[PDB]
Amino acid sequence: MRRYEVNIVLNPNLDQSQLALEKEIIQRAAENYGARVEKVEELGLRRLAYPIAKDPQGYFLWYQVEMPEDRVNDAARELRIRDNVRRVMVVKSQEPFL
Repeated sequence: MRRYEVNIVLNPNLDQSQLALEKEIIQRAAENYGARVEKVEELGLRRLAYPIAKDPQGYFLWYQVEMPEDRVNDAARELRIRDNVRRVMVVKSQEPFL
């Protein structure tokens, strides 16, 4: 098993209600690949390094998880193709939250 930090950028035009639903779905999708979600955090609106879908902004979500390294890529794929997800970045944890 390995601990990873999952950075998700969502459509900045969603409202509180829709964000909550995407946030839940994403968590259930992750758990579906054998991941245990240790922490979730909504970072909010940020200015992207570069526009995605003609949008220079994005709503950032963050997850800390532990899961089989073998299923990570598959999970990233399913996430990358969701309509409201603009960017997915998975990195090995360096200083995990307690």
